[PDB]
Amino acid sequence: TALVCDNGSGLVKAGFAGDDAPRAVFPSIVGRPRHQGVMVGMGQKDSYVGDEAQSKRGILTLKYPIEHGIITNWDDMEKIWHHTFYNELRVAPEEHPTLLTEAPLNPKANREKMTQIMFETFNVPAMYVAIQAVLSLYASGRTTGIVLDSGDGVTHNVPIYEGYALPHAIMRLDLAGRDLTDYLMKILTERGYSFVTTAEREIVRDIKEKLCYVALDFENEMATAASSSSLEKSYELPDGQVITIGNERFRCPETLFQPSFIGMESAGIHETTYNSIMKCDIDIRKDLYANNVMSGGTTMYPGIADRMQKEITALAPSTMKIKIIAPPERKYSVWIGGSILASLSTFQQMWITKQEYDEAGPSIVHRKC
Amino acid sequence: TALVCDNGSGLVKAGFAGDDAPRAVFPSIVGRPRKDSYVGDEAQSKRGILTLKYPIEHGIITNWDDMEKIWHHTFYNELRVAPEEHPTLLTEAPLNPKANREKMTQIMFETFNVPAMYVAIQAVLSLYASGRTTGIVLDSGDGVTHNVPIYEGYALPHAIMRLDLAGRDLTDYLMKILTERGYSFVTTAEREIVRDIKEKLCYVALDFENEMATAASSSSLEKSYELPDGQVITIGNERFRCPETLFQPSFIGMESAGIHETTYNSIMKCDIDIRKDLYANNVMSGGTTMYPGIADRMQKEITALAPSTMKIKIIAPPERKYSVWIGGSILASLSTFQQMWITKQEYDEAGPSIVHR
Amino acid sequence: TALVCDNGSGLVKAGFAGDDAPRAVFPSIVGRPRHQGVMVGMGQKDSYVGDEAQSKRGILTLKYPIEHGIITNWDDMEKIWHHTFYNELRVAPEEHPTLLTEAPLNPKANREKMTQIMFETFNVPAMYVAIQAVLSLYASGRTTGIVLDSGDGVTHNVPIYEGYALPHAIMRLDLAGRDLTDYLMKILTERGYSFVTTAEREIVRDIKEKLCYVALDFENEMATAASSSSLEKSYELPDGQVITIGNERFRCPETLFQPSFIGMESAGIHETTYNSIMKCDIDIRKDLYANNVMSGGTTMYPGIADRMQKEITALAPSTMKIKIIAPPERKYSVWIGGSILASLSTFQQMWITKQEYDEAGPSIVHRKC
Amino acid sequence: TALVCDNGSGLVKAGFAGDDAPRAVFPSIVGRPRKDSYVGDEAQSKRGILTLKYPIEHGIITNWDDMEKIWHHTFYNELRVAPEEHPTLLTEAPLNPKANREKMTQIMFETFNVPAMYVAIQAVLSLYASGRTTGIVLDSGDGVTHNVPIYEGYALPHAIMRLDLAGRDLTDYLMKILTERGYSFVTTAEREIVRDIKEKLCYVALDFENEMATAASSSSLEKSYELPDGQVITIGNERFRCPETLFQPSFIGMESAGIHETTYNSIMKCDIDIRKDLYANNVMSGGTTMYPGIADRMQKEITALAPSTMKIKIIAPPERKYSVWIGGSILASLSTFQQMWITKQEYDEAGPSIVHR
Ligand SMILES: Nc1ncnc2c1ncn2[C@@H]1O[C@H](COP(=O)(O)OP(=O)(O)O)[C@@H](O)[C@H]1O
Ligand SMILES: Nc1ncnc2c1ncn2[C@@H]1O[C@H](COP(=O)(O)OP(=O)(O)O)[C@@H](O)[C@H]1O
Ligand SMILES: Nc1ncnc2c1ncn2[C@@H]1O[C@H](COP(=O)(O)OP(=O)(O)O)[C@@H](O)[C@H]1O
Ligand SMILES: Nc1ncnc2c1ncn2[C@@H]1O[C@H](COP(=O)(O)OP(=O)(O)O)[C@@H](O)[C@H]1O
Ligand SMILES: [Mg+2]
Ligand SMILES: [Mg+2]
Ligand SMILES: [Mg+2]
Ligand SMILES: [Mg+2]
Repeated sequence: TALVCDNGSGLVKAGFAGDDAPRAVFPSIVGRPRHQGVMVGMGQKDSYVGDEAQSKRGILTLKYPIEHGIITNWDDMEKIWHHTFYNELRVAPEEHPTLLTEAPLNPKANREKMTQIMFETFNVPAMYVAIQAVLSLYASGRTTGIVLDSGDGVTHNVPIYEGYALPHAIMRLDLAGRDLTDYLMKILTERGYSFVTTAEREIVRDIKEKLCYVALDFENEMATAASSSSLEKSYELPDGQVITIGNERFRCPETLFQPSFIGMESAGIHETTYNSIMKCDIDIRKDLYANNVMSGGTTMYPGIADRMQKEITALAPSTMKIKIIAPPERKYSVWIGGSILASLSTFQQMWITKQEYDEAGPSIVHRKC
Repeated sequence: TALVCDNGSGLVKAGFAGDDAPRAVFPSIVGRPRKDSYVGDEAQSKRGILTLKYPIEHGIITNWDDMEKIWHHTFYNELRVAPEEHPTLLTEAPLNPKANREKMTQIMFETFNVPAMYVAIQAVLSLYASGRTTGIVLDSGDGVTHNVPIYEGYALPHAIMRLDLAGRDLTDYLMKILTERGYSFVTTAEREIVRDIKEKLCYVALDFENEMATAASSSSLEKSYELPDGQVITIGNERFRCPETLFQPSFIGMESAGIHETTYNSIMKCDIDIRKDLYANNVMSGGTTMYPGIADRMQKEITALAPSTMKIKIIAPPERKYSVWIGGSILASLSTFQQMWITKQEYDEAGPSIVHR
Repeated sequence: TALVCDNGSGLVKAGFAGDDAPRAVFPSIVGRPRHQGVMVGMGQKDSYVGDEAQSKRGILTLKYPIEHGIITNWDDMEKIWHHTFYNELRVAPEEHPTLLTEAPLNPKANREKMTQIMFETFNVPAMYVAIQAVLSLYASGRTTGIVLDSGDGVTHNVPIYEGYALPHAIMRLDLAGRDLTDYLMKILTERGYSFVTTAEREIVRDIKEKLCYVALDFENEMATAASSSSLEKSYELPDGQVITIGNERFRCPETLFQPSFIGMESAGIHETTYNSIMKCDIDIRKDLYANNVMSGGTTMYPGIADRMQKEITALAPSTMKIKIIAPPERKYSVWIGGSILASLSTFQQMWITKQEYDEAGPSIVHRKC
Repeated sequence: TALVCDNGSGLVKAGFAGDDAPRAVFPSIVGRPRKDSYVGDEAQSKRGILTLKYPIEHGIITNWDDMEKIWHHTFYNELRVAPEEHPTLLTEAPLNPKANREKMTQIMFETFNVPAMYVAIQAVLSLYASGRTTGIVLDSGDGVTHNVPIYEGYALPHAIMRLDLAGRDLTDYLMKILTERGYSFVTTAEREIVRDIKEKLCYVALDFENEMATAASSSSLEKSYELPDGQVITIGNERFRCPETLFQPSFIGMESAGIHETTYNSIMKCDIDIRKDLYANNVMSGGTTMYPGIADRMQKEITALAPSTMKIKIIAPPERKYSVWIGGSILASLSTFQQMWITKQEYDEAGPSIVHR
């Protein structure tokens, strides 16, 4: 079969084409010890990749090799791919073609270097690089719609009509889940809790998933929060301490709709989606309005579907119908579409073979993909 | 085999790798006239004409001329063992200067010419003896009381505590509270009796206020001890008040916090992700922690400090007095450690800097 | 003397009739603070207009009041007109009339609202609105020709023969310098440079004017860039960082000749020029061929005149001779023509007096101007 | 005249506007018995019978019962002035919650009944002292360290950094490295002696590596300090190791980067059109930035991280220990500021929300 690896900014999802769920889902971090070793002959590792780092994170400096959807550390990225191909999938990469994903509007050297590593280090026989937003449309089983893919470093919109993509209407916002974690780390010190280290960033990310939510009306909710203590929630720290947050629950996800909280000048995701639709042709805006697909993990906040529907409804004309498609499996929608695409007879002639790479070099990926 | 020696503040242990107990342990003291030099139990006698000083006091050497005398005594006179024929494993102290370890490597490689050398932290060896990997070691000896937290074999030097209350000050404090009973123990010949009476009839009470009331209302807690000259004395509340100084250092006028507060402070200075594993592994070391009920007392004290959800376990092995030497004997016998010995050739090629491992 | 004002989409040019150069030229932006003031007193204002907004653009949200030759915000436009009359020209509009310009095929409310403001807010004694393309012919001293005024929001062609304008052959293209700046903004992301805020858009605009140029043959130039790095130029940002672009230099201006780069169905400027000539009478097509008066800021790219000459020649019969008239001062040809027109004794009857407006309302801009 | 307050993490400075130095400077410590409470140096004198806890230890009040005692101790005892006649100007740390600044207005107008007041940011007042409106302020103090970028009077709260390493942590590290030489600095009385050693003998080396080699090979860097008991102690390389924790926070087990990289990171998080002006205006303030050579060291470190074409200028006025108070003293006396006092009449007609005016 063919591997379908979705190397995101926050998580790595590997598996085999033709399945329905990823086989390996682990954080994309590499940790190194920051203290000195004292015990004798313990076999203490100098680098931890994946779930090993998350279990020993109290004595490590966790670092993401991918930031904002761009691979900045290439020595660390080869370690993560080695962990995926050997310690997680337990396969020989020389026998399976690999399908990779990449966010739109990325540097041309980010995609070229992936081709060089896959073809010269792991010696795969074929490969292909796909766009994450296109793959999210395969999972939903539709050919017309606009995909809002919010992950850990990139929030991009891609409008597709009858299988045709419009590159001029593609947006890309660099506000995503990691920026929400950092913002929540800052608004927590107002209550007294100080989270600083990279290890404690993972703790705050845990608080964000369990408690944070999106309010339908931000102004009304803020008045309710201060009026009574009916919104406070208690979270227990790993060391037994109990912290309480009352209004930081809905202020952190509000950065998506009000990017001025983190000092950004760009508009919210609700306005960015409307802008992308208006850039398309007038005769295709009606179908794009009713087909709003959301993928990625950052689109999993409770109430984000109801909030997004209400905001776009005000901007759009009253005659038009607005529908937001939020499947419960939208976290793994990019991978599922990759498995569907890689399991198609027509796609079998679109792989980049080793022979083509041996004549045109790593620059063939732009012409083919 | 190898030679395992413990550089204790008051007692120096010696032996071979493989034994279940040190062969020769002596209260190492140096003596100089005020017959050229005296060291060990011999220097205890005729001490009036000798200069008795503590070399290792506060767990740091501070005197290299006296230190070489102790090592000379513990090999030629205590074991009848030639140092140049067998490797020697020494024990360092937590938070020790690199130059302090630097000189220790040079001294035996030149004066004694030992074939192989290795030095280990005393708190680490106490953790090795229990066979554990993660835990905070309360090493209470004769001069110092350390709190060394270790996680996955990675010590945290910024969270290592240090206290100056130990067994030596407990014995001296016992004298200051035994004079009001009519007994006079100024003379050093009677110091050993006070130390002996401390190791026999001293226990730590769970509730200090309740124990004080019991010892006064009724004579049930009173016990009798016979002095060597033939006189029998009875000690009342002194049985538990003297060990209470560890938890209440203000008894001897000190300002520092007790061992229960010192342990909690060291835990809170560690990373939040490793505090849970340190709560469940509280290892004991040294002979100052052989007071009955000390393990039960500190479990209650730390519990009131730690969060209610956290689980507290106090590990107090019955051989905690010799834990450091036992851990050294176990470590020197493992095949993994066999390749970590610092050979003489490595020292010659590089210098004293090899020991920085 | 009578004031002449050239209200452009990106630049404002003002001066007096009779002079040869505009008195004061400044960007047409109105920036407002987005951060929080913390210092006591200070010269902090509510809105900065013109150069004072370009100098403080780091902490302001720049907003162009005119887009695509249409005034969107009618309150920020009054600020710019007030800035021009009182702060830049330092004259009282009460004492002399003003000459205004407008793009062809514009909304009828654009002319009416401009007339109402001048006669009431500033109470000018008279006013007149002149077509920019007509004025550009005055500066060249010609009565027959076809103009290619390419500004910042609108590109248009107006054929004139012996002082007679042909309304049916008048063209208008909504592709201009601002769209080229946005296109260059997107294609700089392929090298890793991310410009997002409105302040950083001005930085990109400076790169376009200093580095971008027009290639004689697009296919030949593309191969040269890949063959060797003999077309790379470095640019120093205000931060001090050095950026390098070698292939984007001749691709951004190519959007004018190939509008499909930004996803548009319209033809290129060379094809639009040919279409305008064809719709005119056959007898006068010979004169228009050799009188291609090129003007506007966007037409200042090096080699654009040669490229237009080669393109039109291929479409035109070999017998006809194609001549491109590109004066070195074409950046202000619209203003210079207005200076010449307002200095004519025959033009004094064409002014719209205040008495006429009071008895006819703001609609008088159509019956005479 | 109007009073000026400089509420700090470890030292408060009060006085009157128009002067050149604070009239009264005392520590911000309130201690309860372990005669209701003791504030300032009086609590430090009776430390043995009081629990010394700081309301501010990290810039934020977080204790509103102790500051009704510290403010009371300042006006009624330190300055000997009834607060109900002069308006007071209090300062607050950057990134302060809107509720914290709202609570000061509530306390002042009711508990103290001051005739109008004002709350200003500490970083802003440090810029007023140097007569600037554009720059980035490194306000290193006793409990926290901030990097506050200001451009033409408009702050950038999204780029304000915060480091919890300050002078208090440097004194503790100096205490630890002094034990390696055998000096026993344990009690809080000896901490004040250690504080005086740091303030008179510790400096910042231009480069750490070459100074280490020079110190280890010569005694020219050694300096002798005379203890209050007449003892003479000597410090060698420890002089430039205590302040080096500012640039290498890993010395005390902290993960964050030094003050040189924190400032550069703060600059790079601002708009690209304002970074050139922030590079040339680096204003230092606070007590901890008084080390000899910190300004020269900071310029060298930021220069490497910045592009070559840029120009870096560190602006350290000689009296930067009281820059925050001096800025408040200058600001209150100006006739322009006389119109922006938060008059008590406003606080009566409306709520305490007018503190955001
Ligand atoms: N239930 C949830 N609520 C809020 N955020 C979530 C939730 N689940 C995941 N996330 C966020 O999604 C991010 C990664 O999700 P995902 O899109 O699956 O990976 P990637 O971003 O690598 O594509 C994480 O950083 C996490 O903060
Ligand atoms: N059973 C005991 N009860 C109380 N104290 C003891 C007991 N045994 C030894 N001690 C004291 O503990 C002190 C510390 O000795 P030890 O724990 O062997 O290590 P070190 O000599 O290195 O400090 C000795 O000075 C001794 O007086
Ligand atoms: N030398 C140049 N090269 C390329 N483009 C330029 C040059 N000079 C100006 N431009 C662009 O031309 C645009 C139009 O300017 P201009 O026609 O002078 O006034 P307006 O903006 O009113 O049309 C400007 O937005 C500017 O970006
Ligand atoms: N000359 C000096 N050298 C080094 N540190 C100093 C010096 N003077 C004062 N300090 C430190 O500054 C700290 C207090 O600084 P300051 O900013 O005035 O008050 P606070 O930080 O408490 O608001 C003290 O803890 C002291 O250690
Ligand atoms: Mg994704
Ligand atoms: Mg010991
Ligand atoms: Mg124009
Ligand atoms: Mg301060």
